[PDB]
Amino acid sequence: PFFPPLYLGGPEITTENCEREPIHIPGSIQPHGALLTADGHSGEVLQMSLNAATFLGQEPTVLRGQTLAALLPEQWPALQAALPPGCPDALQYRATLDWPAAGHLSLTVHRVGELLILEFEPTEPHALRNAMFALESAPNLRALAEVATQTVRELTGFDRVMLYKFAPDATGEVIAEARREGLHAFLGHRFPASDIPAQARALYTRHLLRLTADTRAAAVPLDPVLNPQTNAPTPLGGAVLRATSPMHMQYLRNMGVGSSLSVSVVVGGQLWGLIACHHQTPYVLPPDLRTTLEYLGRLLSLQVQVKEAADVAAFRQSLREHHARVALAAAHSLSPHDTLSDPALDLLGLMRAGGLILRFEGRWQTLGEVPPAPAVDALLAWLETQPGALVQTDALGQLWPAGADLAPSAAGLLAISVGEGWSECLVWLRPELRLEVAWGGATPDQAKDDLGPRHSFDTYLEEKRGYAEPWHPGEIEEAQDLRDTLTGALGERLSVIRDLNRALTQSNAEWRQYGFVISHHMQEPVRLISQFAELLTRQPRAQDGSPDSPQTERITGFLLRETSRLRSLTQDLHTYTAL
Amino acid sequence: PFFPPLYLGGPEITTENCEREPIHIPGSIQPHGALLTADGHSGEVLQMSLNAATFLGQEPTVLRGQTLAALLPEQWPALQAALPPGCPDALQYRATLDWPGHLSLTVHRVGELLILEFEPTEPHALRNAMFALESAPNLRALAEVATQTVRELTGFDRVMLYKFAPDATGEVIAEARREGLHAFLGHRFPASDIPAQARALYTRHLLRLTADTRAAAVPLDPVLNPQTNAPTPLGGAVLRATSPMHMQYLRNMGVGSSLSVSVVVGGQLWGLIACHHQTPYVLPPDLRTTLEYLGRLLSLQVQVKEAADVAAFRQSLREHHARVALAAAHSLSPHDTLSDPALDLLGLMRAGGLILRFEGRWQTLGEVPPAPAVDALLAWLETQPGALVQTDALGQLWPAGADLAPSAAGLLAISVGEGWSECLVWLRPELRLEVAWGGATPDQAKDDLGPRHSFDTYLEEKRGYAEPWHPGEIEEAQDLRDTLTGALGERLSVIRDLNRALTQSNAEWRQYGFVISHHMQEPVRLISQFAELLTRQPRAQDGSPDSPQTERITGFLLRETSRLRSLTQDLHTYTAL
Ligand SMILES: C=CC1=C(C)/C(=C/C2=[NH+]C(=C\c3[nH]c(/C=C4\NC(=O)[C@@H](C)\C4=C/C)c(C)c3CCC(=O)O)/C(CCC(=O)O)=C2C)NC1=O
Ligand SMILES: C=CC1=C(C)/C(=C/C2=[NH+]C(=C\c3[nH]c(/C=C4\NC(=O)[C@@H](C)\C4=C/C)c(C)c3CCC(=O)O)/C(CCC(=O)O)=C2C)NC1=O
Repeated sequence: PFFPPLYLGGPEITTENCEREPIHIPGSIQPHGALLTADGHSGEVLQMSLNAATFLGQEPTVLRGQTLAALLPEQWPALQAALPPGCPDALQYRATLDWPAAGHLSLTVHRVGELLILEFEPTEPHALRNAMFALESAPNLRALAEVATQTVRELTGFDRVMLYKFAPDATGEVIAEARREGLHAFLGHRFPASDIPAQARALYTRHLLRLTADTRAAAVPLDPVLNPQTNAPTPLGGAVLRATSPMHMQYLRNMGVGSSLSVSVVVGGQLWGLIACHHQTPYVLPPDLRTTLEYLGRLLSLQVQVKEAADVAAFRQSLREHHARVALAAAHSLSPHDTLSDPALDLLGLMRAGGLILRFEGRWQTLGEVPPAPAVDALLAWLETQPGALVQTDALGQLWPAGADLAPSAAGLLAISVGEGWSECLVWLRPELRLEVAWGGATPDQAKDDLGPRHSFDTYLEEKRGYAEPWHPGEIEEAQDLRDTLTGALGERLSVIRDLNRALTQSNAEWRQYGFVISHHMQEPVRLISQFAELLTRQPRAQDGSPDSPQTERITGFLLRETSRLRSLTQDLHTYTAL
Repeated sequence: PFFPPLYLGGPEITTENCEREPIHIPGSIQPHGALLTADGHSGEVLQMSLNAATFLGQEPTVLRGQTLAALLPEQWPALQAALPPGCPDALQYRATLDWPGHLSLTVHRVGELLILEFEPTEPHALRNAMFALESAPNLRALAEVATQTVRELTGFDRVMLYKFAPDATGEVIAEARREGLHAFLGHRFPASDIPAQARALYTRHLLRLTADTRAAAVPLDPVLNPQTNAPTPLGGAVLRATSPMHMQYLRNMGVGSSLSVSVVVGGQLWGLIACHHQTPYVLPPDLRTTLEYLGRLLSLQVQVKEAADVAAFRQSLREHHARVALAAAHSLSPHDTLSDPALDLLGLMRAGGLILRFEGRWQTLGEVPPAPAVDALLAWLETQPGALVQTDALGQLWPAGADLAPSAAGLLAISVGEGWSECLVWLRPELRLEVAWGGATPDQAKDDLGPRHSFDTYLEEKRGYAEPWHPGEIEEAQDLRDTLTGALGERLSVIRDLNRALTQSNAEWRQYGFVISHHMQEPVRLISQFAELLTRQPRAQDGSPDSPQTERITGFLLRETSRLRSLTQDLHTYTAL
């Protein structure tokens, strides 16, 4: 949430509270035109710029309290047709006028809710068509970048044109350039995340072009300053004459620039880069030449998509035979440890790494160049806390500070999680390499020291330690193809272990059956002998001749049935053991 | 492989051999310009059109055997700079000339040859059009804004945005026309009308036209290339003469002038912007350029609006997604979580019948076909190679299950894992379908030798068709698939541990089964060896039996009574364990 503006009452903006700044509501314009705000229905003038009286050529008492029907006889009914109520504020309408005083004026109109903004500017071969075909025929991405910068400098006649590109970590890098002879080179120089605040990145995805005609210019405000309808500051998001933030104005003065111009490159609802332009002297570009730039904004935004997709397709043509066998093996494998650790597939050459870690079942077997054993278990605990399905890093020292000492063995890391929860995984490791980064001006740590912008824009060398070979984007697309084959083959790996679990229940069915029957079928004969031991006590106690005394061998003939009981038992005990 | 052309010696083209036709090598041009071919290095003229003598204004003996340095004083060194040797043939160069009226020149390089084309030449429309498309709400709405804008600039009779299905049949999705004319809107068209080599060409080159349908083709002399002794390729030629097949097709339709612009999304042909005019009509080259911007601007804006339609549809089914994904990730029993009518896994996909197959038992829910036919269907899915099967008509793909139409017409299938071991199937019932075909149906396209006469509304009754799947539903389904295959990792982690516990129980059976069996053999021998004592002493007068010692004999079987006492205790414990 941003702070209120200066005219209403707000704090002075420094380096601490830059993220919260009213950029889109300056309440002022740059002095090479005039501004009028009007009702969406009536057409009555509500606000004016102070210089509008001179720029049009009427008294300011006349213009205030006047319908647009008076000013624009032809334009007014055609303007209402183009911009109906309840439309996106990004939609613009442009028309040329014949004003007798000024000569020729170019008019721009857009609708912010229940208000109509108006902007006025002075106005007057096959270049674009030849440029279009030049981009759609460029071989690679670096080559496309070169063709853009050259072409833009030709049309515009600027001092310096450069294609600026954002990293996924929101830090800039100049990737192409074309300059006037006898000047500095800004090529390669990386730049902080602090220079471009986050709300500006939010704006530049919506509106696509802005400029500054003069850096040492004074802002011309509006009267009345606040909107009559809402009693709030008037929004100037889609305004071309939106006055630049006083912060950024100071930044270009120290650089030595008079005129700025940028065009936002947008890929799939995201800010991919900028086409930034500098001029040493104050300079104004005609509106009919700004239009030509806006086509090159949209043409590039399409052509970036194609060339980046052709680079990854070309890289994944070299590693074709090396892919085919790896994918064929890790799909029919039931033993993951004794197929993927085999140095006939060389699963360190596919990803061009030093150390590979394979984790399946519950034993981390090793291959290549790996760190000491206790530190590996410290690393695998850190991956289980990580939420995704793939972990990609070039510097491990920043993400995990405990493993900053493991730099010589493992600096870069690529990780896959087959399944979910990091139970089974694969890890690639790249060794440490010497790294020197050329920062334009100052490093990101030195950006928060000064109260305003930095003075120096020279080449600065920083020694970075804990950095490996950065991963090619083709390798990560390769890796995710491997992941989904190992998770796909998991379906056949469960289909077997269920069948082995079914066979063990059959063996447990035998143990409980034989363990119960034989135990209780033993209890009767052993009681039968012990109850015949009762007979062996009944006879010789009396010591006299019993009526069983003759048939004592028939009594023995009765325990002969009992001897044959244990005889049949001991035979059955050996058979059930054998199974 | 295409047949050789007519001038060299080839067969007459009919409906049978349309797929094999030399389209890109006609050896002729349309007669509203002139053509010159030249060496890539020397600049000597090698071939000419027959009408080039009149169109430029020199004798044809003069022009043949002349350098380009003579003709173009300014252009020649700037032309060589723009097109270096070994460049894509798609790259073009254009320049305006002052010929004593005005000529517009177009040049491109096919290998070791330089093609040249000549054509007669002379506010904020485009800029306002650009912002109109980038502000359209939906895809249908964007289509409307394109057609209107194109008709305004060009002044054509009929403009229509044409769109291909993934099965390569056309459908007109937007239109704008002159008042008092037929409406072609909605009408579907066959795969036969646009051959496959033309679809291969239109991905490379993006614009072509026909200025007159009843025009005679003006050929080249010499007809064959001097360098290679082969026909001269005219792929990237604007004045490439139209195929005699397609020329007949527009005559029966009642069209004089054709123009189309190829829409290209991600290296694929998405659609066309087709234009018709009843009268012969020529468009100036400076107005063709304006169309070519609208070709590229649309190709970007199609991508955005289609992605916003799927994002909007998958906002309604947000709470209905969240619970389903949360349950089918922690589930260990798939059958007794997903068949539960508290998640309603027939409402997510708006279907009649759901089949769940896990372990090896197909439980049913909703409206399902008879039981033996289900096993016939699951055998057909196992032969299918992919990870998702998507169909609206099952009758065409699987002819054996054409009788199962009332229960199952449409099908969506997922394979959790691989090999169709475990799956999910959705089924939609049969619905009445009437399709409006423009002219004739695809079966009636192969009957006639040439093009069809009728272009009127034709009604065909189609049976075996359900509600066609919304593309947002298929993106929803593939999100479910990867959660069920993802949760499979935890489902194996458990069944191994249960397999470890059953080996412990098998270790007990083999231990107790061996020991007790052999430790029983001794006591039973001890009783049988005491039966030996019972044979030795059947009378008291023997050396062993004394009346006091008979209770010590009983004292010896007291050791045997304590044997079975210790046994019966051990028999109850090993039963419990
Ligand atoms: C050599 C390379 C190079 C870089 C790295 C670069 C960055 C850059 N900043 C931009 C915008 C803004 N930056 C800040 C704030 C700060 N600027 C800082 O550096 C510190 C002092 C700071 C705050 C702590 C603000 C308020 C704005 C919005 C201004 C507005 O539109 O009202 C723009 C777009 C403007 C344009 O087109 O030139 C770019 C491209 N300009 C270059 O040409
Ligand atoms: C009302 C809707 C509508 C439809 C459905 C339609 C189709 C269509 N056919 C096209 C192309 C070709 N067709 C054929 C051949 C055949 N044509 C048939 O119908 C049968 C007889 C046949 C072979 C068996 C050939 C050789 C070509 C390549 C021409 C060349 O480049 O030389 C084009 C692009 C041309 C253009 O801009 O008009 C389209 C868009 N034209 C429409 O406006």
